[PDB]
Amino acid sequence: SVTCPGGQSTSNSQCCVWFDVLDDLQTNFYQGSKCESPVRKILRIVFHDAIGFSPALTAAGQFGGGGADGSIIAHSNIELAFPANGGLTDTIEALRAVGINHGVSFGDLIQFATAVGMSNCPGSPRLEFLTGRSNSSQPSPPSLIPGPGNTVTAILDRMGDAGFSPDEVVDLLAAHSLASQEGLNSAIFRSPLDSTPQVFDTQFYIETLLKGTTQPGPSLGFAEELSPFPGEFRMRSDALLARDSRTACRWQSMTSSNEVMGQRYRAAMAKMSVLGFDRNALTDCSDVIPSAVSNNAAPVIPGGLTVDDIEVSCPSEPFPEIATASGPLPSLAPAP
Ligand code: HEM
Ligand SMILES: *[C@@H]1O[C@H](CO)[C@@H](O[C@@H]2O[C@H](CO)[C@@H](O)[C@H](O)[C@H]2NC(C)=O)[C@H](O)[C@H]1NC(C)=O
Ligand SMILES: *[C@H]1O[C@H](CO)[C@@H](O)[C@H](O)[C@@H]1O
Ligand SMILES: [Ca+2]
Ligand SMILES: [Ca+2]
Repeated sequence: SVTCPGGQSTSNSQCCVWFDVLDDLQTNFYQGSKCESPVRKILRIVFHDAIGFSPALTAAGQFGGGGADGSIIAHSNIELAFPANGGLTDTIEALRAVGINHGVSFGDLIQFATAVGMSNCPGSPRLEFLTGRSNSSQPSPPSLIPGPGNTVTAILDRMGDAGFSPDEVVDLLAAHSLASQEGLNSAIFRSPLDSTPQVFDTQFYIETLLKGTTQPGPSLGFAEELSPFPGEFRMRSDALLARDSRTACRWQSMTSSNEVMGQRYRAAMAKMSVLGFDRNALTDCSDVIPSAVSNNAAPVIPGGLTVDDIEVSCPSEPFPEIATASGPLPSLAPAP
């Protein structure tokens, strides 16, 4: 309906500012619309911004956090001291400058950059993008971000408080399809969590279910578990969630369908994106977000492993027919 200055057509004039943010992010933050470390850092940031939201604290007479309020940027001094917020400052500062330059709220910007960054990763769904979150925030309370050494009970309890069911926890973890670690084991920097850290696919769910056989680094880092092949890192929380009776069937159901995984992730991310906000008070600028290039690769069990190497953990459902590959085991290069 509306036409922005750049002859960009859109639903609402509140979207027009986001085209400039798109161009800037794609050129600079994303270094030419790539799916590399900046997107992965932004996914940590979107989660860690949003999850600073705790109805249980509010019920206990305390500030529980404002959710997707950009507090991780506005109050980065406080929040980047939290255990789970390491390795983010450089990204946060990039975001800070974009937000100030274009005059958009920090919480909107994080959500936007997430949608934009996902759009650079093959196979991603089109994440919703809503604009209008206040730029005002208070610091997140501490201790609201699930950590990789937490038990499943702890993770589900925390995520549940924030508002997510166990299924949605699993669904949100599709982001570990585009993932590495840098801070858990310094010896294998950017060791990916799945064999395709630049493709938004089901490989993460498949590979976390493989028998842990491999120590990818010379020693173990924090919350590290054996992985199924060289170069791949496995964090304890993912290992446990793949196998826990409360999450294992959803986890297994992710494995064979990129398209169901993407829908579920999109939905969960939409929910996370408005923790602390009324989505009905925001403006839908989802049309600013382009579609990602499609991923034509099929789910696979890598490296000559078979379903026998999958620790099938959903006791009521057969493991999906997933193609195998030739051996030998791969060695994952560091995520770019
Ligand atoms: C459910 C609990 C979760 C836990 C315990 C967890 C834990 C972690 C840890 C410890 C890392 C490694 C960070 C580093 O050392 O560099 C990681 C990476 C990552 N996480 Fe999660 N995470 C969880 C959920 C999520 C969610 C919901 C998202 C976003 C929707 C997310 C997105 C990412 C991404 C994209 C990376 C890769 C970062 C990189 O490659 O630099 N995680 N996560
Ligand atoms: C969002 O609020 C933050 C403050 O929490 C504003 O950030 C400050 O912006 C001033 C003016 O540009 C900079 O000098 C400070 O460095 C910024 N502080 C921090 C902590 O980032 C930001 O300008 C506000 N954004 C909008 C659109 O109003
Ligand atoms: C196998 O090879 C990859 C590099 O090609 C490494 O990243 C991995 O740690 C293992 O050496
Ligand atoms: Ca926040
Ligand atoms: Ca992947």
